[PDB]
Amino acid sequence: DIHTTAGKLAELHKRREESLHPVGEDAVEKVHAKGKLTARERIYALLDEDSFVELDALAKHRSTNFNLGEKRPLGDGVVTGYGTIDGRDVCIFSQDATVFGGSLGEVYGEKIVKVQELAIKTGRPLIGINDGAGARIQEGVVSLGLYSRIFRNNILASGVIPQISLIMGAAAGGHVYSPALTDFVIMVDQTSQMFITGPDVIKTVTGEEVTMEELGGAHTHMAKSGTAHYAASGEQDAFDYVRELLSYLPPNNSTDAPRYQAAAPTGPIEENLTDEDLELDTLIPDSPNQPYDMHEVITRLLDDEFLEIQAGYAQNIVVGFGRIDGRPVGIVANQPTHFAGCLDINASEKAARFVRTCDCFNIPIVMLVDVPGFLPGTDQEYNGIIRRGAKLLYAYGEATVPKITVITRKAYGGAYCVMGSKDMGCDVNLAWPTAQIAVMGASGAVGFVYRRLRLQQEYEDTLVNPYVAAERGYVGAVIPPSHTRGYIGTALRLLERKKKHGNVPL
Amino acid sequence: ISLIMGAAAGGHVYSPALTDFVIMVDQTSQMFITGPDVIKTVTGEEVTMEELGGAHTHMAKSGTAHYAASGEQDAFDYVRELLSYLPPNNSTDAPRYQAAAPTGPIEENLTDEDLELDTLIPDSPNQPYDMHEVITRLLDDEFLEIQAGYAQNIVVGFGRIDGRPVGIVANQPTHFAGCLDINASEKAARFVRTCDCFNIPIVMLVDVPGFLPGTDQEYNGIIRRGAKLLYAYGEATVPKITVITRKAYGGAYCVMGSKDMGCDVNLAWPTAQIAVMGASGAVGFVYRLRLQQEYEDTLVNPYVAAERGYVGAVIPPSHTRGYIGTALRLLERKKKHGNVPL
Amino acid sequence: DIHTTAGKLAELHKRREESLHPVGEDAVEKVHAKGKLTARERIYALLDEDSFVELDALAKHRSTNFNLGEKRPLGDGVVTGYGTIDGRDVCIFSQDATVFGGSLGEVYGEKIVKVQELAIKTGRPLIGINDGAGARIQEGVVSLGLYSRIFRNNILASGVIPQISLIMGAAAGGHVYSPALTDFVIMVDQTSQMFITGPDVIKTVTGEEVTMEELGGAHTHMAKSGTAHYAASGEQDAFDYVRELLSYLPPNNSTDAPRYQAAAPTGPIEENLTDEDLELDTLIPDSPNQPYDMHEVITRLLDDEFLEIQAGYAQNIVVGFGRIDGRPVGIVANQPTHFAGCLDINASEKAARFVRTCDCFNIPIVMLVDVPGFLPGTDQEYNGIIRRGAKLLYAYGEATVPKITVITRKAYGGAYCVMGSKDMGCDVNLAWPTAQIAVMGASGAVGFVYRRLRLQQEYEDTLVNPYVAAERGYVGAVIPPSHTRGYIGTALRLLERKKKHGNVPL
Repeated sequence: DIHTTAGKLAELHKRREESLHPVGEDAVEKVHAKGKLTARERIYALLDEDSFVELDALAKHRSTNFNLGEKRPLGDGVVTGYGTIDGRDVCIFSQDATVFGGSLGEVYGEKIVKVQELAIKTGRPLIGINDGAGARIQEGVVSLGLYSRIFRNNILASGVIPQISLIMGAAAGGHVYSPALTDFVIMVDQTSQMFITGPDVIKTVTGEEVTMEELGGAHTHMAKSGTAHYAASGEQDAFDYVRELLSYLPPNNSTDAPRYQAAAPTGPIEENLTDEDLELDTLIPDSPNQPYDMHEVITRLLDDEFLEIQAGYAQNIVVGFGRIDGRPVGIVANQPTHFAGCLDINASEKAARFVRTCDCFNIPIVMLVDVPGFLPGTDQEYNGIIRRGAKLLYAYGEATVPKITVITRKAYGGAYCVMGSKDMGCDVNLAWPTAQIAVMGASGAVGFVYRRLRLQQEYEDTLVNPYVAAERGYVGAVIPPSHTRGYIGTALRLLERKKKHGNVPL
Repeated sequence: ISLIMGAAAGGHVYSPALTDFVIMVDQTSQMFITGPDVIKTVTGEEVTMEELGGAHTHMAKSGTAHYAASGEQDAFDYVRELLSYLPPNNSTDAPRYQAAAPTGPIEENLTDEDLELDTLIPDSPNQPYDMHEVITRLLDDEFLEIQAGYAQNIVVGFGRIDGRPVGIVANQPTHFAGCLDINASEKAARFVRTCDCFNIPIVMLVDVPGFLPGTDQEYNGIIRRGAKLLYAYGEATVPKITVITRKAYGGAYCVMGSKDMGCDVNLAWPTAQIAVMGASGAVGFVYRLRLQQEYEDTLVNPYVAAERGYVGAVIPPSHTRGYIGTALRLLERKKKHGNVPL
Repeated sequence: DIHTTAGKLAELHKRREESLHPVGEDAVEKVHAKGKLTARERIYALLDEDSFVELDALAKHRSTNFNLGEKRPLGDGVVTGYGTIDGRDVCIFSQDATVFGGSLGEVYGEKIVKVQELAIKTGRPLIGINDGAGARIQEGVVSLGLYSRIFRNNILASGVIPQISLIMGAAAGGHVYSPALTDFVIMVDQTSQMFITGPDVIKTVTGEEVTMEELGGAHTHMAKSGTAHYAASGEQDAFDYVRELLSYLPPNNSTDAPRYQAAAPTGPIEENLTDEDLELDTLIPDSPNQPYDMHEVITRLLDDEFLEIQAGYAQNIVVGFGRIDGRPVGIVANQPTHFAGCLDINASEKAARFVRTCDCFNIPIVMLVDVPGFLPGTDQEYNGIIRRGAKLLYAYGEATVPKITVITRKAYGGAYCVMGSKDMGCDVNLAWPTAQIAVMGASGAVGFVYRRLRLQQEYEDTLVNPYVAAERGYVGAVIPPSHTRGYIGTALRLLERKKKHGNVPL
């Protein structure tokens, strides 16, 4: 009986039950038959058990354009609310591609806005789960106004609260820009795509024939475009990566990144070397041009795992999160097995946005350095190495988080400058006995300086070493490789309490 | 400001890149990290210094040079002209020349040049026109164009309106039909952030069908790099005035100074066509040359956006100069850092 | 041809023309037949000639509820934009009672929100011209949301930019709270009303029979409710008063009130006494308790006119604007011709809000004091004199603008404290030879002090004077009445470059 208190309560229970399958129970069965989670099940999976509080569950669109009034799904195509991840509050939306293809309309947009505003207001991370076709064309330009509002909120929140975008279906059209504006883009391999304009319009306009996967899949946005930070092997893998990612980060820019329990001092660094530490002493090959795996250094410095960022992009540089002595750090490391660890356009941009992200969110930058120069090439100049390589300078000079650099081997020319040089504002500078720090390698310098294999040999035995930079104070300590972990740990402890905006090259 | 006046080789070229404006001398100056000799030995590519790092390379290919001078004196001239628009620092008003007197209603103050705007837009929505024809008629005197030989589907530069320095961001129908692409987005993004750093109002003139469709655009980073223009604009706090002269479709509408991106005053000509997408593409989803004609005559216009308040006024084109000067006076006294896409 | 540029331009001219009479030419004729101006004619009348720039002229409502979609007037019932008043920029809205009775809907509320945000962002005054029945029932709760957004913007702008409300027809329902939140309410005598609930509902609910004019006319809100600041003698007079009012005020709280040319002096104060100044020497009656009108002092201090606020309310105190030596000042003056200048609840609230407005808008406060105490009476207690009288204390103790006080005659007890005492934070304190400053009058005091006509006289003659206060430094100068103008002029020049929020009693 609708006119009684009990009847009103029972009627709410009915609307709620309907909101869980807003376009029919069969639409949910069809999602599950693909092996996929629903918009809201994605949220339950990511969030802590029983932590989700839903907002605007019973929302409905208000358009009457083109018979849209005949179908008004509860929720209007997106699920929004708040909850916890490992006990810490977050805000979240998840788009429902079963409702108008996950196309954004006005009310759907308003729901995302409320949650963006809630995250900004509370100083808490914002997780967006993206899966939708674009703007609900029937609604008209109002859809574009909500895109604008969302983009503007991503910009306002940028570097203030962590913003993570999960791409879990095809994400087409205007709103792919919101992911681009967030800090981390996590795609799911084969099951997610991101593109402005689809293959149909591309074919009609350019004659190019391309699949959605080829056009905007996880592999394309990982390896080619430099846009995806992670290409998950499945949806659960993606949620696992995001939870790991959040565990390194503070809730906002005005809060310390969370630390685990530090270890007690056991005496001098000399006397606290593990077998794994001692392995570093013999890691660098005798031959000064022989490749070695930089991850071998990384894994030996970190307490446990390395959460790598853009692992399938720009393999000449390794970037990611780990902990040293319970403290979150951002690693930036040249990889000698790719272009001999030379920098290039792509490695520069990858590393630069990473450095700025760590800086926003109070994460110390540890550089591991073995850099012969910049990758030579005509396309490098044409494609903007000067303008784009400059972004890494910019990101590093700007950073005020603790900065610690270890030169393991080469550091030559302007690349030495870029990779955590003292005079770019690095706080503590370290070098291995194998460090070679010079304007130019002996090999190319002798042609200028004595204008052959003996002059070379002279210069490199005399000047391509750690000690010239050490006597300038550009390195504060030339150290046994095994002492690296203990040094960084003491330096991180020491450093633990260190314009409208600039004009970074774009 | 960086003047490149001979061959600049090596790591110090990064200094120019970090500066706001790079002025090169054509034929007579180059910039490169690594010379042709190292390139040849490492890649086998053969290239002259001019090809590798000349003004034309850094203008047209790399998006690095803001001006390519005809000679040394021409370089100096440009740098002085550029400085005339700018304050000494971010704490100071950009300098102004005397504003004019008011002389009554807008209609009674229309010059012959103003009225020329009324007939400028072609009847065919597909026929291009040079957007410099609009810019020139809005400005007091000259236009100092920035990166004129780069990403020519967008035009960016400095002028004065009623004695006030302004930064023009305008789509160019004459190249790519005015579509945004990666290079145009980056050119205009950095320009917008430069204007905002140095207290220069941003005036957008909008005729944008969309983004340049294509495979290479996706692969080379249109989403990540196109987003820089949103970020630049959304971050700006200087006066923002946008005039849609014609097309404004889809996400490119959002990008080109949309109200909800924080534009202060939004205007449109009677030829503005503000829609999610063009009639032809829309009818396929929404519902055929009859369907299309009705969609365009019903919805592809300034008025639906006018009714949402996304445009504040649909105006005779001739009235544009007057509205802008008035809005500029109205608006004249309006984190560690963010994490723009790089 | 609507497919041509020329045809598109012609169609715009056509839409514009229709917007000037959005519900037909006949409706305009009916307005004029009453002698009233339209919404937009009120704007053209107020603003400088040819200065108006209209916004959202062609807006239409987007509601389909209850056959609403059949009537979509251009402009949605409100005229909004910006222009100038005396060459300075203002923002403005003007409600159209011919369009849905001037009732607010979503789009109408949107247009008002746009000019509020524009005023706040530009740091320019906001003028609202109010004439209408309040929320469109047909649109539903969305109209109430827009009300809320408008009220909230009024609060946000409060004390930041001058907000003036012109009430120019019958304003009924929720929205009359917006004028209340603004700084000044100007009503038109006979021809404007405001009330929350109309006479019809009041009769059905309470049985009281009342006219709209009796309920909420300009005179009612002037004399009884304390809500109207000016009761204008017609629309044009209301416009004239607002222009004058704005001439005293800066554009926002960050800007000095605008000044006219200061005079130069002809030597000392004593040597620049006009005949008008000298009249002040003989103005105070010989008989201690004989009334004199305080306007006789005010008009002789001021350069030209006195713009009086709430002239017909709480006439025991006089407040308003004038200029001294080209400088805007806010006068707060006891009126000896009403209650002998005694403070009461209504006078306290009138002066308190005026003081806080002056302080928001950088206007020096000049007090002219002749106050025997507080109006005695049981209803003064029952209706809140302790709570409401305190507000004048709060306002004054909070003020940081230049404060100058002149005691012309009486200042007794707690009312002495209230009326700009030294120890309440007054900057410069002056008194006339006729000042009587004491805990209480001689006649009440003798009862206590000597616990008889001889004792009074001894007490009066010894203690009831300017000098005991002058010796404690409570008055800085006892001065000839004629010197007052010269003294306030020098003090204003000397003083010209002089919590979340508090908890004022409400």
